[PDB]
Amino acid sequence: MKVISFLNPKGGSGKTTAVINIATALSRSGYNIAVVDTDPQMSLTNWSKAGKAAFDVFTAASEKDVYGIRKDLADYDFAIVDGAGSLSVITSAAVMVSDLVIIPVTPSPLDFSAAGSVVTVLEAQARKVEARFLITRKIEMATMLNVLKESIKDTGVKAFRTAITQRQVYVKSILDGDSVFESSDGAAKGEIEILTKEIVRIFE
Amino acid sequence: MKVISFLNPKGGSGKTTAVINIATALSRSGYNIAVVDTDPQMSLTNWSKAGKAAFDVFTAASEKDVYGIRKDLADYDFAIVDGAGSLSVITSAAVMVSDLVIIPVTPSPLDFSAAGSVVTVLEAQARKVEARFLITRKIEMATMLNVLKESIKDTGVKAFRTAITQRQVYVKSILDGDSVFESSDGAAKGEIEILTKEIVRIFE
Ligand SMILES: Nc1ncnc2c1ncn2[C@@H]1O[C@H](COP(=O)(O)OP(=O)(O)CP(=O)(O)O)[C@@H](O)[C@H]1O
Ligand SMILES: Nc1ncnc2c1ncn2[C@@H]1O[C@H](COP(=O)(O)OP(=O)(O)CP(=O)(O)O)[C@@H](O)[C@H]1O
Repeated sequence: MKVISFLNPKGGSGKTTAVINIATALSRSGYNIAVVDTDPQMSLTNWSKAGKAAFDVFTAASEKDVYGIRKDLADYDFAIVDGAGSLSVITSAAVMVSDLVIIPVTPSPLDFSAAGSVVTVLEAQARKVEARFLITRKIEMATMLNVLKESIKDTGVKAFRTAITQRQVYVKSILDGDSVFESSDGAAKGEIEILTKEIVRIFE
Repeated sequence: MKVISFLNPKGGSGKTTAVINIATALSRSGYNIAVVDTDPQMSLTNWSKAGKAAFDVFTAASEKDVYGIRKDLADYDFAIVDGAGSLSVITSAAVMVSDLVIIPVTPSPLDFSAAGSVVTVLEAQARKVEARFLITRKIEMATMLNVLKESIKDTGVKAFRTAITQRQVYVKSILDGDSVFESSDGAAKGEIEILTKEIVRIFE
């Protein structure tokens, strides 16, 4: 029972949009996924209300839940946790039971200076728990992506080769009540799949 | 001493990017602005470290500050407050001393379902304190903007005629250490100015 947690307090990063599409992909590979929504506004949970999501959704009300992900969601292969926006007993909650931690970040000057808090929480664990960086909403602004890329290594943690581009299908898809794998955009699906491939590799 | 507060817990909305460019505009009209940074990571405060911002920056450490905006920043015409990401004693803090409240929102399916919490806090005030909605990062996805527009009125509060478009100059400009009024993009500046005109009108 491996646990993947997408953490990063700075909102408008990509956690939920990432969690949906990525787990959706993991489901399409035979894995019995179980996404846990912790956001106080159950954003992902609402989106799941529309149509039957490829994965099973669980709404955790308090830290007392994020901690049982091990004993409760034991029947599932993966247990993806959609972090909230506030570093309370939730960010440290995930890291404590998770087996892998993804930090979604945007190519912004200060939208990344909020991830560092997470990287520090991981330290407290080392048993050590795996962790990588996820470049989301990647816009093609050369000069800054480099700024992001650089400041990412100074954290010690590495980031997946692939980065989710800031495409339209990601916003529209969620609006409807489904992922991008429910569209005709091969590009969007592409990266998601190659990224999901990397995620599974991490467990080798 | 009129106070304008940009509130909205859901991050990645536009508060800081809005506060910079808008106050920057207010400064370019003779107004003695004073922006208050409350974000725990002082994002706007950092950006201000680069070059001399058109306005004066103040870093408030705790709720004990947001409350003195009246007695402290009395010499200034306007006192713009850049809200944080967590609805604690900060969101209710602003509304309690502010004279006008701007709620930045993005054309996302659930990135707006976080503003409502704010609208409820205003109720508690009614003396009543003015409030409007700000459409930021406006992307041209017809179908959803309408979804946003509609769900905005059901809140009772109206939104400025003008909406900040999701332009590149806004991200790059901040990266450098200045607003858009420090570029050659007439479009970006445009809306900001017309929006700033509306903001001042609210005080008639
Ligand atoms: N890959 C992508 N391409 C384009 N837009 C994206 C995107 N990922 C996220 N967005 C947009 O960014 C905004 C916030 O994204 P998202 O909901 O993923 O953030 P979070 O802040 O991760 C959510 P939550 O707090 O519920 O976990 C929305 O307006 C969404 O449409
Ligand atoms: N008008 C606009 N056009 C294009 N990108 C914008 C934008 N307004 C904001 N952004 C982008 O959105 C992200 C978050 O914006 P911003 O920092 O304004 O959010 P906040 O969440 O308002 C910040 P803070 O929490 O510090 O108050 C950044 O990656 C930024 O470049």
